[PDB]
Amino acid sequence: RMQIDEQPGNAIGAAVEGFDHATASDADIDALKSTIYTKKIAVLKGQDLSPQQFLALGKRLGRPEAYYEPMYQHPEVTEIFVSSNVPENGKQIGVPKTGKFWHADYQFMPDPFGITLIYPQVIPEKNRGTYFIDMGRAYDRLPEDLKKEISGTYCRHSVRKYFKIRPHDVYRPISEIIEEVERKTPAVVQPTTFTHPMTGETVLYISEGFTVGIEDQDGKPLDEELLKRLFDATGQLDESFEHDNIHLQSFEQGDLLVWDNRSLIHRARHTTTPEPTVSYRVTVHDERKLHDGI
Amino acid sequence: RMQIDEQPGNAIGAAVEGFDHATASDADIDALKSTIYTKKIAVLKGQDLSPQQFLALGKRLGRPEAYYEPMYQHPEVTEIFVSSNVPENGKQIGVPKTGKFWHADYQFMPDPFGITLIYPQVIPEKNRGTYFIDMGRAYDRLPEDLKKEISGTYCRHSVRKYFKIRPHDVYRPISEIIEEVERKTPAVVQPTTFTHPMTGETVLYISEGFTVGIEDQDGKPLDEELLKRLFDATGQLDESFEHDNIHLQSFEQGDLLVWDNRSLIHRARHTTTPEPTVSYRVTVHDERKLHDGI
Ligand SMILES: C[C@H](CC(=O)O)N[C@H](O)C(=O)O
Ligand SMILES: C[C@H](CC(=O)O)N[C@H](O)C(=O)O
Ligand SMILES: [Fe+2]
Ligand SMILES: [Fe+2]
Repeated sequence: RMQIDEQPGNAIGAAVEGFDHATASDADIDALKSTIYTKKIAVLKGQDLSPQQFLALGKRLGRPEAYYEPMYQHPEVTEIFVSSNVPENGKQIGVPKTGKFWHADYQFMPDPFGITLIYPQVIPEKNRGTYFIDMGRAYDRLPEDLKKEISGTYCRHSVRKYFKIRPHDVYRPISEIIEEVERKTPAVVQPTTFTHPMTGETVLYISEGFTVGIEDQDGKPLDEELLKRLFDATGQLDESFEHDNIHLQSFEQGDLLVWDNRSLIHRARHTTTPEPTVSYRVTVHDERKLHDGI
Repeated sequence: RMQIDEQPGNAIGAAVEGFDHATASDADIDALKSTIYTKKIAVLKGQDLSPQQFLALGKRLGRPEAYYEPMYQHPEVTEIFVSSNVPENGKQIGVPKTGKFWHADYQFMPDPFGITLIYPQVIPEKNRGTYFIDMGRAYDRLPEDLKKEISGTYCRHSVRKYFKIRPHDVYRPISEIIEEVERKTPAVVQPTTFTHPMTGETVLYISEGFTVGIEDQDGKPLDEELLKRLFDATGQLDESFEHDNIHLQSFEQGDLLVWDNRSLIHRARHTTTPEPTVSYRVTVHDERKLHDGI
């Protein structure tokens, strides 16, 4: 039966032993969620699930949403997003090498979900794991002059930099794809900071991957140097990943990571050698919107 | 033996009967070239050539250059550019539906060639042919206030709007392809008008497909409205193709079109129904650069 072992103090993370999604109680689920919101990353140990079972687990936490671009979808379970460089029967399943940039999931969408679940299937032996930054904690550690500068500002977020070419795009003019991206997923505006609706923390909601501009309360665009200074101060421009804000989360076979997609940004690791790597993802809406202004 | 029948007066075009590239004399070649430079489009009749023979024909006119992106190249004759929606043994040969925008060939490159050759292989029965505008004649017919406005200006030309996605681009982030385009083929600058080095005509060297900006002699960028007014006045924004400058060039099996790639812009026709369409192209440098300032 479910036992949660939280990292001590303000250290990030929690290990969850004995969890079985099909027989966990309501109270088990609420406590797991409480751990996600407070410790940001919960690592479920010893999970051996089929794709259908992984979805059922995610459904225990909230309402799953399928990724809007179908080439990412698992062929049997639409709601599973697949990152994979391992062909199955010669077919490309999902998309290779996803998320190799700092971001929060669906940050470029009007209605981001609160919880992301990763179930690694094939794990590389070398550059293994995912980097994370707690942007609530990163906000708190900002120089107080930077905190005042971004007071009352809004940021615009867009998928335009990392949108991946799809198979049916081959031979099409590049400008036609760029236009389609801007039509289907126009840039969305959020307050630069917001109150986490479960914990009350102030979250700095920006990422190098998706945040493309910042403006003041009157709508006046601000020099993008302000964004670059915020990326720099929070650790997102440190290509050595030694910055104090950066947490490297590793995992072993059977681990399943569940994390706070409001508070955290993350980034896949780049591998210097070609290794098989397959991960399944489910993304779920919980009982509140991203912040209570949505 | 070669007989050239020129359209009368200032009407565009010439029919060339009895031409065989392997036994044509030097004088035949010089006269064909003279017809290209003065009548802009020469239609060689009754040509039945293999890919190797088509290249040899082009070599009679000048130095062929292979297209810089290899996916366009014929699998046996590298110097042949292939536009095709007809698979050969299940393989895509060349690129489907090329050139569906106003342009001059290689206008986005530092050193454009003077002569383009098209050898249609599979010809649609419906929307057949290629549109052309003589930009020397289009310059002459400009309102004289527009002629003064563009005096001494330079234009920048770029492939960035119609660069076609390549097979190995699938699953790559769109921004990485955009960056590669700007690195390999940065925008090139030309005088807005130049003197045709064979005929002495003044050519207005712009196209809706490739011309992305205009600036004065001091390098000061000008409102892009000036380019839009030049496109409008020369017939490039008329989506009905009824404008006085536009010439529709049709062809039948065995026709081979050779044209003045300094003076002319052109545009493939859009088909409303899916029909097989295959064309081979060779592009050749003649005895002068695009203009004598290169
Ligand atoms: C662009 C990214 C996919 C990718 O990196 O290929 N989407 C995010 O994963 C998301 O859920 O917001
Ligand atoms: C972009 C275009 C190819 C295409 O339309 O796919 N290149 C031109 O044909 C040229 O030779 O300048
Ligand atoms: Fe992600
Ligand atoms: Fe062309």
